[PDB]
Amino acid sequence: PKELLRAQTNVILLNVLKQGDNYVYGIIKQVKEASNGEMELNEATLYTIFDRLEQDGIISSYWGDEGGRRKYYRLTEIGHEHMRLACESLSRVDKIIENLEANKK
Ligand SMILES: *CC(=O)Nc1ccc2sc3ccccc3c(=O)c2c1
Repeated sequence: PKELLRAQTNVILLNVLKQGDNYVYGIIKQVKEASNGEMELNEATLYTIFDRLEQDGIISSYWGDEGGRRKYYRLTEIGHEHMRLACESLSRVDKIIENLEANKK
């Protein structure tokens, strides 16, 4: 349903941040270019997501230099562990699926 895909939006949003702090206009078109023009994100959509992650302490926000105000987001410490738990969660279920295709023939 929808909470597999929202579980996938965070894991890639958690990775344009893993590789340098960034703002949204940049994050937005950094995932559009990463998506060959297929994953177009909204400003309002991204913000609600980052607010939740920021409340849960998965990312934090700070300001830039000048000029004009500009909110930047960075991967926090416990956001680093989550990103690799979702990674170690692939390591199991990806061999579990093949072992199930093996326990037949
Ligand atoms: C590090 C790593 O392997 N991370 C990773 C790769 C691919 C996926 S696919 C996916 C799809 C839908 C929801 C979640 C989801 C993942 O957590 C990962 C994680």
